[PDB]
Amino acid sequence: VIKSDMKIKLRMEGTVNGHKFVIEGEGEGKPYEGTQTMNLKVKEGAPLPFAYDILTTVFNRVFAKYPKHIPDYFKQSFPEGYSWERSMTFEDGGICTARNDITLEGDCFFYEIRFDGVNFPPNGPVMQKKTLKWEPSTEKMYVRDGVLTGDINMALLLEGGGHYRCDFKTTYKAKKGVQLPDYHFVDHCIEILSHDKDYNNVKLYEHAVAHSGLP
Amino acid sequence: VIKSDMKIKLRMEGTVNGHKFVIEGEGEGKPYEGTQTMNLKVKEGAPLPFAYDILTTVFNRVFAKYPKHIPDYFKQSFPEGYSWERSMTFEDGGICTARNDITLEGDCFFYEIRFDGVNFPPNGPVMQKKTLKWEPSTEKMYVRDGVLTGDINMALLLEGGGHYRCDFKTTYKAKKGVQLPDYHFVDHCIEILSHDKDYNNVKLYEHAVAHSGLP
Amino acid sequence: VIKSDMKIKLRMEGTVNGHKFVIEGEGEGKPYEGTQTMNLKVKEGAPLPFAYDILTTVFNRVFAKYPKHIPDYFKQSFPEGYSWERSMTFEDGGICTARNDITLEGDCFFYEIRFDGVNFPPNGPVMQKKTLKWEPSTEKMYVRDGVLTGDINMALLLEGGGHYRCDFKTTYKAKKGVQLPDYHFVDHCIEILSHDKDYNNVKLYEHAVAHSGLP
Amino acid sequence: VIKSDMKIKLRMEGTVNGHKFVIEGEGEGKPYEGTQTMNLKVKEGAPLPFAYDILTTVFNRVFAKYPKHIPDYFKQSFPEGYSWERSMTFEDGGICTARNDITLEGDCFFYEIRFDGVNFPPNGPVMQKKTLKWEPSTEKMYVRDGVLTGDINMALLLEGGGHYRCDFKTTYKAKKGVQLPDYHFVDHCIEILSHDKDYNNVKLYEHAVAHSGLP
Ligand SMILES: [Mg+2]
Ligand SMILES: [Mg+2]
Ligand SMILES: [Mg+2]
Ligand SMILES: [Mg+2]
Ligand SMILES: [Mg+2]
Ligand SMILES: [Mg+2]
Ligand SMILES: [Mg+2]
Ligand SMILES: [Mg+2]
Repeated sequence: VIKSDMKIKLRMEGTVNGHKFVIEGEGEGKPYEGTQTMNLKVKEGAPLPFAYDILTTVFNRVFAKYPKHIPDYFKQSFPEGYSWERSMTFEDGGICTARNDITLEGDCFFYEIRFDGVNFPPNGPVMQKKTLKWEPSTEKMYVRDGVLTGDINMALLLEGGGHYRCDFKTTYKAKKGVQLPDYHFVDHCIEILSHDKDYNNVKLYEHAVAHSGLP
Repeated sequence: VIKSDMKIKLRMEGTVNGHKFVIEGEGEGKPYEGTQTMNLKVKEGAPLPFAYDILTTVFNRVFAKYPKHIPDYFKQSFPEGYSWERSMTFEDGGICTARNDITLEGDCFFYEIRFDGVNFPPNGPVMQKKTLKWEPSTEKMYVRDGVLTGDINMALLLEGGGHYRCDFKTTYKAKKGVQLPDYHFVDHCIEILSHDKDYNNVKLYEHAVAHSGLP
Repeated sequence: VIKSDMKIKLRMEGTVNGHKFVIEGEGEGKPYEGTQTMNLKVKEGAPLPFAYDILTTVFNRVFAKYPKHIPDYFKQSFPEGYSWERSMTFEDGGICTARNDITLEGDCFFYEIRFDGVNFPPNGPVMQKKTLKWEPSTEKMYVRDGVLTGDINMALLLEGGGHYRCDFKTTYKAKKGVQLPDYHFVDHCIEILSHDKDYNNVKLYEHAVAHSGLP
Repeated sequence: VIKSDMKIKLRMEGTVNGHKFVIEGEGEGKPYEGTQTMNLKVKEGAPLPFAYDILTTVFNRVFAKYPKHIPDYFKQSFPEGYSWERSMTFEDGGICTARNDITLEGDCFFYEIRFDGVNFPPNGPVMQKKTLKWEPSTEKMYVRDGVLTGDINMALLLEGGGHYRCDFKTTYKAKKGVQLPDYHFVDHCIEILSHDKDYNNVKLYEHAVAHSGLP
């Protein structure tokens, strides 16, 4: 079902500040190593007039290395799979909502994604494309109403220094009964490995590892 | 351009808790009296599995009575028109994003609307359809970055008593240069006048009046 | 008990950005007209290194004109009286907490107030004393857990234009059983009538009127 | 200056839900190991009518193990020292503000602490003393306006299961010039080791370690 090497295909449809776009992706990862890489292409709405980094964490917690002592909500959910929904609340009032419905056929995951962003200041770092990268982060995972919730204090590093803060809340919903984990953490690191001038073509990497804190 | 009687046509496409839907509407209003009525029909995704009230304030501040001493951002923007974007932050973590692009042809306004909702608790009043109505409200309007922003403390009255709080932030963007108003308020009252069992058919009314506070 | 003319005495002890202070006040108001005036004097910590306006709304909803159709939580609570607690959440991360225990002896109200402010940016309008006034506002009043809660979208007008947003949540607790009101509003307007150079001496006025919205 | 073994003395004055109290503490820690233990005694306001856990993280990032590659803001600030201010924003609307002014004499740290809590629901876990412990956490540390800010997604584990979420923002201010760190993390774990029936006497432990994320 979930093998050492898996492929990924995705389509994202979205609107940010009223600008409509479609992004398609293909990639590969190692679910048990917690690593993955994706090649993304803008199919409609090029050139994007906003910072590409707001999209990157929307482009699957299957790709997270879970130790034996923490139930793995995500890997347990397949073959049936799971979906997630997310809000991204930025410190200057920008708010994004996103969702991913993740299905599995053979060795390929398919992602149906929707992304919407509103209320970004026109002179802020998102609409002025002044972001460099997301910093690494630690997601706090806990069960609430029988499903799994993840909260994250995120930060974008900005051109010229300084950070731009965003708070993530993701709800994750398994499509079958699975053993629920106790409170735990997932450390993440996401990076754009390469892109062309207007980010019409982007190569993206993530590494993620689950853990129980200090210790 | 904006006459004493105007017609309204709209299409809303949206997703709430992963449930996809399309709603079309036709209505009429009196821009200078600040009143309007709309007939809405669910075209795809019936029956809606969530509280219809979360949608109602997305179904145009042209329909607000502005006194002579407050510049009317909305009426001034036509014929070119305006668009708005909104976030709706509910007290139990549910978040909606919405947008409306408002165009005018002859005596008919046309609304292109997108609505997305995420992170609603499955036993909350929205997914359990336990809301009765929005209470009246007062929107705080102020200019920020050369465009108009409206903040609102909203509340849904619940079955069995009690309120469910939501905070609105709307940004309004004119498609041409207009005279900007000083800080002011818009009082609103929105009501569902009638509906059928699953809200496949709904008649909706709003009254709105701008003012400068106490006095 | 609560007469057409009432006197007010107060002492505020507080800390903002680590700066300790004491302010004493004496004033008078007309509870049934919804108006009041106060003379305030800094007794310790002069000169205050922050914008005086953050304090003003802490210096009693007895002074609000309630119409016959809305139960008056505040006037009903006396002679025993009531206390309130408030949070003030500013858009740049500054947060204040405040409380007032309001007692009545004869024709004089006595206020025991505590005020604490934290996390104000050193180059923000509060620590740079760049605020001009609070705009008028409308408080949303509703019952939650058998006591009364008030939420307010507030805004300070800034030197050189622009607004600085703050969100108030106040809980009001009667010291005896009183008839609880349905959802309603209180319009407010607060103004500094005069002050000396470092605001060691300030004369302050408020007008407040309760109402049920549109209508 | 900061030695392998240091002593700690503190006094906290505070008010929660209008209840006034004083807590004094004495303890010891190992700054370079990131560990510390404290004995706390209620001196005024016993028995506390609220969950003791809301106080525990207010009872000094000197006690955090910093690796060689991350500048240590806290240890660098002495002998002059530093102060911090914090807001604690709970998911049910409860808000606390706190501050600590940390001075050093010989081998003993002295803490002057103020704590204020407001707007806790009377049937919530704080006023009903239904909390068991804080979960471990990871603080996100970043420089903003030349001083250090820490944000934390915190959670209290509740009696009968479930979590109660709180968001911390702490600002840390050195009393002299120090080398500023790049974005980093501090993992924490705080535990009550023992207490008597009404928590008049409490023994508290914390372990904290700084790091740069994944890796
Ligand atoms: Mg936008
Ligand atoms: Mg969020
Ligand atoms: Mg939902
Ligand atoms: Mg909002
Ligand atoms: Mg401060
Ligand atoms: Mg607040
Ligand atoms: Mg309280
Ligand atoms: Mg906070």
